[PDB]
Amino acid sequence: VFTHFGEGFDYYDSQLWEKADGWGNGGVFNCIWRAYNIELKDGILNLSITDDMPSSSKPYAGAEYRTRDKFGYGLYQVRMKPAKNPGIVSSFFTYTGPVHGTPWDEIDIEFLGKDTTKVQFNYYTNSAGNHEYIYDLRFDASEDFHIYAFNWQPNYIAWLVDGEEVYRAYDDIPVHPGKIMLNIWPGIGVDEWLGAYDGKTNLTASYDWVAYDPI
Ligand SMILES: [Ca+2]
Repeated sequence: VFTHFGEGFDYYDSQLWEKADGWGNGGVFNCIWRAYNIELKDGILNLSITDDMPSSSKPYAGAEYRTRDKFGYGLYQVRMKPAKNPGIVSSFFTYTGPVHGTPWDEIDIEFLGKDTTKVQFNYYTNSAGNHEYIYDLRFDASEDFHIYAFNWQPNYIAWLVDGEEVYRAYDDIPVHPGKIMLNIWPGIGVDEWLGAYDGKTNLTASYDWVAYDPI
């Protein structure tokens, strides 16, 4: 049963959100997620990359903040300001995966820190990705908060920036409802895509609010 969802990041409510803590995604993600790199202050969600704890398997600690609940077709909106640095990604995306008994379906707004005048849109449907599209913003997303969105329908996904649609994709669209997830992370083995990360300290992607409306 999907219903309006609104989140202002005023307070952490463990029934609604989950601070990812003590696992990483592996592969190209060169960090473990730490609940301590999530901060809610003055109504802004701050997700940071820092140096990880001494006994971590990775050099860096990221943050990922994720809804308890899952969401279906409709309009997903974020008001956010990604981080700028080579070799990192600041994200708003939906995700479900084999662990939850479904195919890996996911829809992505990724800000490649190497160049925050661009956004990357992408989606995975039954694990099949390779739908990358880089949209030129003609502003620097790292300097101010802006509103990014996708409207996910059975037959397409539309992405939008500051209220206007800028890209639509038709091919093999995701099916299974997913959690909303926000993250920031440094990459490894992907110098071509992200640039090399340079260990620059205390990068923060900030998020003013998120909304979902079943339409
Ligand atoms: Ca807010």
